[PDB]
Amino acid sequence: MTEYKLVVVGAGGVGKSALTIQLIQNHFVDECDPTIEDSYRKQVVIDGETCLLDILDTAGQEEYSAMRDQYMRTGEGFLCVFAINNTKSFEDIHQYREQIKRVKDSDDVPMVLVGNKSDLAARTVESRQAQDLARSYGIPYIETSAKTRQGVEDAFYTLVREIRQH
Ligand SMILES: Nc1nc2c(ncn2[C@@H]2O[C@H](COP(=O)(O)OP(=O)(O)OP(=O)(O)O)[C@@H](O)[C@H]2O)c(=O)[nH]1
Ligand SMILES: *CC(=O)N(C)CCN(C)c1ccc([N+](=O)[O-])c2nonc12
Ligand SMILES: [Mg+2]
Ligand SMILES: [Mg+2]
Repeated sequence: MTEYKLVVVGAGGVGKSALTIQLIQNHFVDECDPTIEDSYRKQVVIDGETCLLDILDTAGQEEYSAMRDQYMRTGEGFLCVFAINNTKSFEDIHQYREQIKRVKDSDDVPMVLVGNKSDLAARTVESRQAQDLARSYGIPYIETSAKTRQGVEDAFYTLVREIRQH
């Protein structure tokens, strides 16, 4: 079957697991769990194509490492998540982008930028600037909430469309 190898990357606590679980299982998580690596697999339909998603939900570390590389290098497409009320997580996106490019040894890797927690008010990252970030990178930008599920299919399905198009 047509599989898409996705990887969910970004700083600790931005909602990587909540996004993924909301997509695998259609409910919201909210518990104290210092993720590590855990992969999900579900057969879904995207634009009339039956396919499998194989999703690696990474740990939010503050140290790079070979082990993380060992996990990441399997991926085809990367969902780069920050939280819109966490400015440091937004600044980190540059380091992930760089990290992903080096790990895949390529200049153009399928990638989408996600700004999660859209249900929360008093944002600290304006949409305009994140959109501008993605555009300066030449990639799509999607906003999302693991809580309300708004945008969550759009973010993951836009990444598969980036995988198909590279
Ligand atoms: N309100 C709201 N809370 C969210 C959202 N996404 C995640 N959270 C909460 O934010 C916290 C962190 O979510 P996680 O999914 O554990 O974050 P993570 O990126 O996997 O963190 P690490 O695994 O440690 O790297 C939890 O309390 C979640 O319930 C969201 O869209 N809205
Ligand atoms: C639920 C949980 O995270 N713990 C029991 C770990 C210990 N606590 C309470 C903890 C760890 C790390 C950080 N942090 O640096 O982000 C915490 N911030 O508030 N409590 C933290
Ligand atoms: Mg997690
Ligand atoms: Mg590209």
